[PDB]
Amino acid sequence: EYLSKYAIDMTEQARQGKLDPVIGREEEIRSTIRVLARRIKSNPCLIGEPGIGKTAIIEGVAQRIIDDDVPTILQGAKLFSLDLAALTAGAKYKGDFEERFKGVLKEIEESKTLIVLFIDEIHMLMGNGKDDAANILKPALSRGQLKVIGATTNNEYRSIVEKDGAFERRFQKIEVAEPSVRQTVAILRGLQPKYEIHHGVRILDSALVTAAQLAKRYLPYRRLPDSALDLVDISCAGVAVARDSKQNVVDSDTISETAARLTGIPVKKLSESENEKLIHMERDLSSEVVGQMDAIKAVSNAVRLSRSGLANPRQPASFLFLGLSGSGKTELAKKVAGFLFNDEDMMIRVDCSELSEKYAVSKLLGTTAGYVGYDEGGFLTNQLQYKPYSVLLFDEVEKAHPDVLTVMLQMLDDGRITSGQGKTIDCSNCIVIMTSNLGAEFINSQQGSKIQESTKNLVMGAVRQHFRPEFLNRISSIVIFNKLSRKAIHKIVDIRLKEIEERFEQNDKHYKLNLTQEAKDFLAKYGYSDDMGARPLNRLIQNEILNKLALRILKNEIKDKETVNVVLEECLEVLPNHE
Amino acid sequence: EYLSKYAIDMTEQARQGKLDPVIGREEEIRSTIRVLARRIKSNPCLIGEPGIGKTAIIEGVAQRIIDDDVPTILQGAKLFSLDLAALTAGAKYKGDFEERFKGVLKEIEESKTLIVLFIDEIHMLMGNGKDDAANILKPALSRGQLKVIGATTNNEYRSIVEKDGAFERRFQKIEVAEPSVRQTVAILRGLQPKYEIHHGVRILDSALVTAAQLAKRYLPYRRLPDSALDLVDISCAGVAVARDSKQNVVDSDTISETAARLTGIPVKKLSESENEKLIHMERDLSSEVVGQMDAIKAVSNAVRLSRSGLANPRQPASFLFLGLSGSGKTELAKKVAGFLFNDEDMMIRVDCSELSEKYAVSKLLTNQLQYKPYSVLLFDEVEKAHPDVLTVMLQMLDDGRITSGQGKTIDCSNCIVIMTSNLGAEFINSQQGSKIQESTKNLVMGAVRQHFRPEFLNRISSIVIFNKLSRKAIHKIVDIRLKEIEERFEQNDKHYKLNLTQEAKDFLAKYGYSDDMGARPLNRLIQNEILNKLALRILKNEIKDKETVNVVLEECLEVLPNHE
Amino acid sequence: LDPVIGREEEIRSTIRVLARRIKSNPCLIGEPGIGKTAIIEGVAQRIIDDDVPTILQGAKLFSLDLAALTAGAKYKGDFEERFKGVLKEIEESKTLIVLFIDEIHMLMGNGKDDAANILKPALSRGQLKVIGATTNNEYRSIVEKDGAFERRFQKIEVAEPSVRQTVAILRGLQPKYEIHHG
Ligand SMILES: Nc1ncnc2c1ncn2[C@@H]1O[C@H](COP(=O)(O)OP(=O)(O)OP(O)(O)=S)[C@@H](O)[C@H]1O
Ligand SMILES: Nc1ncnc2c1ncn2[C@@H]1O[C@H](COP(=O)(O)OP(=O)(O)OP(O)(O)=S)[C@@H](O)[C@H]1O
Ligand SMILES: Nc1ncnc2c1ncn2[C@@H]1O[C@H](COP(=O)(O)OP(=O)(O)OP(O)(O)=S)[C@@H](O)[C@H]1O
Ligand SMILES: Nc1ncnc2c1ncn2[C@@H]1O[C@H](COP(=O)(O)OP(=O)(O)OP(O)(O)=S)[C@@H](O)[C@H]1O
Ligand SMILES: Nc1ncnc2c1ncn2[C@@H]1O[C@H](COP(=O)(O)OP(=O)(O)OP(O)(O)=S)[C@@H](O)[C@H]1O
Repeated sequence: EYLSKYAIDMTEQARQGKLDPVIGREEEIRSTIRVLARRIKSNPCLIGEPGIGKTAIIEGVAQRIIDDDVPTILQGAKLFSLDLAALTAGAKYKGDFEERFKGVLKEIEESKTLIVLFIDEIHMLMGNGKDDAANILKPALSRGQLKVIGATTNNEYRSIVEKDGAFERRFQKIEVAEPSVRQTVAILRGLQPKYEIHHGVRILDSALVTAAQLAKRYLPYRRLPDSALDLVDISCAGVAVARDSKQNVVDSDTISETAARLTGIPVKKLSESENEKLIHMERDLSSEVVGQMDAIKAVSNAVRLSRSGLANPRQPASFLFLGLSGSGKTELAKKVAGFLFNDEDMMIRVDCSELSEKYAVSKLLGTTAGYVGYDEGGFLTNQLQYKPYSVLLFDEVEKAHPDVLTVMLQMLDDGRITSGQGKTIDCSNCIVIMTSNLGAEFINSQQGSKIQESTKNLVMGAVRQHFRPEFLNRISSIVIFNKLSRKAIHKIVDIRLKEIEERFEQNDKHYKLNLTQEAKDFLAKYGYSDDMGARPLNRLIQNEILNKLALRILKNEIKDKETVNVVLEECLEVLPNHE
Repeated sequence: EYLSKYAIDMTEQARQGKLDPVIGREEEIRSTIRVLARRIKSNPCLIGEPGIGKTAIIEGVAQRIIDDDVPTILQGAKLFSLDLAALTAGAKYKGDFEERFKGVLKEIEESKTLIVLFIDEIHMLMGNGKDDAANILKPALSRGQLKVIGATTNNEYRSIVEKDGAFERRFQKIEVAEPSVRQTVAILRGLQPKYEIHHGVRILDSALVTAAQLAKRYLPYRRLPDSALDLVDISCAGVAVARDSKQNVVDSDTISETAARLTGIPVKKLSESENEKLIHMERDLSSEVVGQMDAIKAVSNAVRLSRSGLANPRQPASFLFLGLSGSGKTELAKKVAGFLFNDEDMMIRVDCSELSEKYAVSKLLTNQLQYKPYSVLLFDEVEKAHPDVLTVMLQMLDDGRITSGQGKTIDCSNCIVIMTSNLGAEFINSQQGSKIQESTKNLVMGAVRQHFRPEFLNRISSIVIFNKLSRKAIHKIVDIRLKEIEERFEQNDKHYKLNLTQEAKDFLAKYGYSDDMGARPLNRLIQNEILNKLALRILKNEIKDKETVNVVLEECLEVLPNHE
Repeated sequence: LDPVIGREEEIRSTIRVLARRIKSNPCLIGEPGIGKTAIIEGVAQRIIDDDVPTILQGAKLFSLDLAALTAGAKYKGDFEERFKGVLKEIEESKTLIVLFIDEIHMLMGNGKDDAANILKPALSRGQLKVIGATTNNEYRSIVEKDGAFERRFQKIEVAEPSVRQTVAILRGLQPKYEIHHG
């Protein structure tokens, strides 16, 4: 009775009502059955990603058996899901595994009606060229009943075929696609009463919907039927636990809180409508960055067109970050990544100074099958492949060899980008920011904080002259970045100093600073320039403040409630008297 | 009732007050409960690293069961731990624990309230495998029975799911955090009277505090619930032992001395001079490696910021050193280990220049960090390292989180990481005077960025560029090498003096020190004109001991009266 | 037994571990040829010299053979009859008896099974304190083969002595060589 130890009797579970209802797989079920109905090599295989409901297909078939919706020869069939891990774990000895596996094969061959197996990843039986995978579902499989329903990740299917041949002759492919968000919801709806019964809760129909939507957007590593169900089952658990600790599985709140825990994203104010309207990109970016904030509005306009659904779905929003050096080029770009995609980590930096004709494109997209390195994607596709909500920020684009720019422009128009290995990535949901300081030299004329037309058309003039015009025509907008007012520097300094307080995670220590005018002016004066940005402010704080503090901490000259010493250079004051 | 011998009613033990309160750990416990409440992937597993506090979590769970702070679906459930030891210890012959084990599960499955089992050693599924790889969990779970709370460390968990994907459908990966030292102290305070009773030694509250501080400082790869408690139990044993030999209290410094003697490293002997030398690290180092004032400054600042707790907390002192050969790139790395941990050996070599992921994964991810947790890691030619190496380095740079073994994290933010590259040599070799000059240094960063993404450059505490090792430095270096040569003489008879030491120095700097090889030529010239000639005079029995060296032009060894 | 030289702390710590409650059961772990047996020999001498804490003052230390099991399996289960005999006797009444196991990896048996009750119920209760020792590499083998031993035994890494310390050792043993060799 080896099947009683190594396999799950799916048929009896079906009979007992222990299997989930199956939604959206009728044809996969029919196909699985169709193959099983065959006389010879009746061995279908469910090929596709883990988490897409492949078990559901099997469970579906098991139910068909129970309800007698099965072809004659299969009506009396019993299904067993064979656990290959259980069979091999702890095997050690020469023929330990071999005996167990043969054991279940014999039980199948030995009279007890038709038994069909479900294999927990058929590719695991590749072996070291068979040999070690012996007779494990080999030739008997082709004729002597022993019908097997296999399953595998498609990539591994390919490997078992290429490294075996006979396997291909023995199995029939059935490909299984991942459900769409809507279909996912249909699945969730079919299963809704099972969750309500198990948890003892009420599930809003809309909860099922928002779970599926969040599943796609924030937990992409999982398949939709996997993720959405986890969101539902977890929220329901959440409600049951919290409720009972001292039933409304709310579509907004319980789904969001669960997602927050699973995604590492606070349950923010960022409802889709706020994001679509970008109300807060203006408000938050206005707070996060300084200078002429109307540049934000220009960006927001492009974004809203894509958010409205009116934009061509294949044309990612993009703009040219054209302007003054020192203006927080990457600060803004990171902050818009921050707000727009709800994470600064979405930013990808691409260095376009490193782009000679001979290799430029391959450096960004990766070299091809054969040449030095297969680290496909270099800078672009190897990040885009994981972060579809990323931002591509390109430094010094004006120096890029034109072929790169051509690839980039194609990446914007019907914006599917393919790596050097032929891996299509697709940039449709990405925001692209090309950047250039080409015109910074005109802005540097210092004609007030706001760029006047008298320089604006020199800044953009140079760009229009420099790039062949389609460069600009294929970009949603060109946004011009203005000069900081002295007050802008003061705000940056205040922000940075606050960052230092946070730097001190060990918040037993912090600054009071004092000299909030004199030290602030020392610092701000040293950083108030178009060719500086905060680079010197950062350096002064790292050195004149923190390295000097380290000396004072080490000498017990400073303990906490820390203050600054300015002679105008800068160091910190002694608080405890050399203790 | 096999369970009367093999199932421990953790719930009842909590009811009777047999289990300890646990530091606010409840937040994680609530996630355990939520998982048990689930329909799908209903078996949580407590996953972490030694000192995880796994049992403590379970004890907390048991207390919640007593409070019945659970969902209706889990309500009234009892938590029973399995006596895996007795079940298998009594396995006189094949089939004995197998039937007892299954017996217990079958009894657990019926009548005696809903039961969730706690299964420590969950990796046993891959050990007591074969039939048991299923019997232990699967058939029961296939009936909706036997919900369990499993537990193990990251190494095991990963191997379980890698070997058996069933666990990704049957279990939830409940990661467990290291507690705050404040929580650790709370643990220690709760245990304080137990320790007093155990040893007859009172523990000073500030001793409980320092144990947490010390443990985190010297054992980055062990969690506080293990290591801080060891410091207290060791120190208490220490005091008891001292008293057994000849108030009976553990002081903070008792524990400090324990840590020092326990590890051989004076973890808390932060004498004023420990901090003052840091103030003077740039000064002291300039006599250990010569000059290179800008490089030793970069190091000193990073170390001073790390030691003082000012460096971004997620940034171990860490450097990428650029320079020409003979610059002292290696020597500084060693002198930093010398200076900071009182031993130049407090470093770990990694052959980055020879890495490829297929093997780098085992060649790098090893146990050296378990023996020298404060070391200066020496990664040679990281520039040509496989991206896998570099990727793990990003994990390392982010608070020392080096992945090791089967998934064990080091967290050595108290270690120093030194990486080397010659990438910047492209412009360092401009040799524009002495100190790296304007333009050259910018070009160097341009060179650095050829292989070092912002991913590294904005995590490393400093990219450090060595200067042309100048003639001024050479005069001081010569003094060091001449000293070294005497030190080198393991055979005591080879004792010498340098006549005209200054002229020897002149020759070493003048006909030795190539501008392009740093101090290399000093080592070579001494050998070329001094040691070579000595070897002959030694073999010719001209020189025995207290020999001296002269200078002509051509170094001139003296000749002693015939060898004695 | 040669008069252990220089291992002052190692002995103190070995004993302190016996004095500890948590993982109160030390093993000397390290490179082969550094004196780990010498340290335990040192413990025996220190007990004899009455330079030890009262908890092991007058204690008796024994080195247990393979023969505890390898006396002969003739009679399946005799391995346990003998090992249990010994474990009981060691715990049995006669002041503190301390067990020395040289190359503790032998206790692993052929992958558990044969290991039977070797120190299983003993370690489980903090009884029969054992001072063990093994090659660092074997230590790692034990951690994988048994696991429980790592959770019960205290790991004490023992370092190689310096050249100067080595000279002190040689000096201390010098008369044994001079006498033996003439
Ligand atoms: N279409 C569906 N009908 C019924 N149940 C579903 C459906 N999709 C998902 N589920 C449930 O959600 C899970 C999806 O799991 P699957 O993708 O079948 O797991 P799997 O097929 O074993 O892949 P792995 O390798 O075990 S993740 C199942 O365990 C079902 O409980
Ligand atoms: N307009 C701004 N808003 C917010 N922060 C700014 C702004 N301008 C400069 N900064 C600061 O300057 C730093 C960001 O500089 P980056 O954008 O990387 O460099 P840059 O300012 O674009 O020009 P370069 O080429 O580095 S001089 C951050 O530390 C910001 O705090
Ligand atoms: N946070 C805590 N609060 C109260 N008691 C604790 C706490 N942490 C640990 N303890 C006590 O110390 C022990 C916890 O040890 P375990 O969790 O079994 O060891 P561990 O943390 O699992 O290390 P591993 O992984 O088994 S080597 C228990 O005996 C608890 O009573
Ligand atoms: N600043 C210095 N002070 C004293 N000795 C030095 C100094 N710089 C170099 N040396 C000598 O240079 C020798 C070896 O130099 P290293 O620093 O190893 O060469 P390097 O610069 O590290 O090049 P790599 O990449 O490590 S071969 C040492 O053994 C010292 O004798
Ligand atoms: N510190 C010491 N004092 C006295 N004798 C020592 C010392 N260190 C080593 N020895 C002698 O040198 C040998 C080292 O023996 P051991 O301690 O067994 O070696 P080990 O470290 O046990 O490696 P194994 O496992 O026994 S091969 C012994 O024969 C000791 O007599």
